[PDB]
Amino acid sequence: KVFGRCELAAAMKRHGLDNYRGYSLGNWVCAAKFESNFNTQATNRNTDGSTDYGILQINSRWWCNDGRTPGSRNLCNIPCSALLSSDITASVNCAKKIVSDGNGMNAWVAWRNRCKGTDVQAWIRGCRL
Repeated sequence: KVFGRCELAAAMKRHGLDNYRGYSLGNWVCAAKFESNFNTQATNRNTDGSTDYGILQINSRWWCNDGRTPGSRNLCNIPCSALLSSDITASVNCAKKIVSDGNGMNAWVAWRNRCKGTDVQAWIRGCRL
């Protein structure tokens, strides 16, 4: 599924992401835009044998089990495939653990490269939240 910008913002606010750990909704919508372009099916294979899954591109090496990642840990206790659902619940709950893992949103390289320090409020423009 491909979320519209405001449709995703609403869904994220609904799952408690706005201001979570001090990160405004704009930050999350922006991270999702550059990590997967709002595509819940997005997957990126890495050269280290791991794969990033879903709307927030969660990595299989530590957060989910895809059964094909060497020395992988399943800290979110879920199959990576559940992160490819049209329902973002799984991704959000897992993301909530990642953002609290000692690096803030720096855990998402796309957020760091394209959202950090910018006027992230713009990503919520036109949204009736």
